[PDB]
Formats: sequence, C-alpha cells, structure tokens
Amino acid sequence: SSHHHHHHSSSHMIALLAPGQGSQTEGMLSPWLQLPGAADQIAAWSKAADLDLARLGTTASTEEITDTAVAQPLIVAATLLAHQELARRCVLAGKDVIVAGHSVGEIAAYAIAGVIAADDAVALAATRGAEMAKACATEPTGMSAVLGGDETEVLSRLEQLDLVPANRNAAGQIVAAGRLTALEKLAEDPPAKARVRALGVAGAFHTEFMAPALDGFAAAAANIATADPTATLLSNRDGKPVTSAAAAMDTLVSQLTQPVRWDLCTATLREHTVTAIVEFPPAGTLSGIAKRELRGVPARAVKSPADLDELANL
Repeated sequence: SSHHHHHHSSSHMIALLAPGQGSQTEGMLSPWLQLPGAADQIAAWSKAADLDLARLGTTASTEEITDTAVAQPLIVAATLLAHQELARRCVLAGKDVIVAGHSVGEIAAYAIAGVIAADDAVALAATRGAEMAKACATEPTGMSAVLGGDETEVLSRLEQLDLVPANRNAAGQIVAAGRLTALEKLAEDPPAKARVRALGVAGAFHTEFMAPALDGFAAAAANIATADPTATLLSNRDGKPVTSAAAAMDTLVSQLTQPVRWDLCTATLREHTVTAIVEFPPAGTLSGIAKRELRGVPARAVKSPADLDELANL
C-alpha cells in the first residue's frame, strides 16, 4: 500500500466490482489456491478468522457454504485473492480506478480501495456473518427477490406488507425483506406484471431485524487499522464516493440495517465514463447487471486466473 499517481502525457477508467452473497459455488477457491503465495495467506486468514477456509473452499458443499457465518468471509477471501493477483500482474497500471462492493462485498471493496488490510477484512466478514446469524434466530424473517413491473406499484406494495426494499439493484430489480409471513403474503399475491422468488437466506438482511448484530459488528469494525482510500470507493448507502476512512467505516457499520442502493452505485459508475468492468469471484450477478444497465461497457466475470489475462491492455 504505497504508490505513485500516474502521469497523463499531453478516459482511462475501470470499475472493480466486489460480489455480495447468493452466488457462492461448491468449488469456488480451487482455481486460486494452487497459485504461489495463496495457501500461506489462507492459513493466515483462516486462523485470523477462526473458521476453516482452505477446506471450505475446495471440497465443500454449497449447503454448508449457504450459511452466512461461512459465506461472508469466504466470498471476501476469494475476491481479495483475485484482486491480489491482478495487482501483482500490474494490469491496472495507469488506469483510474473506481471500486464498489455489494452488500458484504463492501468489506472486500474497502480492502481493494486500501482502507483496510486484506487480513482484517476477512476477520470482519467473519464477525459480520456470525453476528448476523444470531440476529436471524430472533424472529423468522427472510428476503424475496422481486423481478418487477411498475416501480411505484412495487414500492407501495412492500409498504402495505411492511417490508423493506433491502436491495435496489437495477430498474425492475428489487429485493424485499422482512417477516417470513409477510413475504409469503407477497408471494401469495404480487403487484401486477411482476414475479417473486424467496432467496434462500437465513434472515432479512439490511433491515431493522439486524439490530442485535450491530454492537458485535461495530466492536470489530473499531478495533481495526485504517487508511484513506487509494481508489474512488463507492458506498451502498447512496452510491456517492467516500472521502475519509472514518466516514467509510461509519457507513459500513450503519449499512448493516440499511438498504443496499446498488442502483445508485451503477449511476455513479456511468457519470465516470468507465471504460471496462471487472467483477471478482464468485463473479456473475454484478457483471450481469452491468451488461444490462451500463450500455456498451465491457464487463468480465473472473472465475479462474486465466480471465485476468486478456486485460493486459484494455
């Protein structure tokens, strides 16, 4: 984390995207682990996070990975190992860099933007999941995706049923969150010309039902070294860039019970003339959204190291 601001001789802008939850795959660390330096870092982080990462990345079932307490650090683990190699390759030399993470991915984005250290981030993702899981055992809650019709109609409807728009990802892409009974009521009758799919998650993330998780998350968030960003770093709260480290960490914490306004992140990306987009593993969804919402901007979904190759020039 020490650098020289590149010279422009007399746009060169790349989005880096860090994935959220709900796309972690059975074999998601295999392509990265056999690379030099990765095993060492993982044992270090696995011990640092106090959960077994090396095993849970290779021969682990999707089911034991869909467990927020495991899922969260594991996603972040994969994102950083992937970025770590991208940096190492020097592919981004002389590019203006903008970074945004989804939901959990903010922890990984913060690390990519050099606000927190790689190891600390994983440890904080472990706390996030562990604390969030406790909160889920309070009241039967969940989240259900709403692939949508009329934006006004869909917002009016979650109000009636007392559910939060927990993710606002795209135009017509809303996640609803709250009590399982209220979500069943959403499913039982949706607002016309729209669909509902109960995402398999253990609680209603990014809603007020995460209060109990707040203190536990804030405690680790505070005990962590910090630095002012080395990239334009976006925040899920409003999609504005974050200037100071203190600000970022404040937002990150309070983002636990607030809507993920990823749509407004996509808006900020447009007004930067991003030339290309890189999603990190487990990549897929965020690049999908960017293909649809950001016309004519190339986007790559990193799954294996072989993908970081045709980026040498962009």
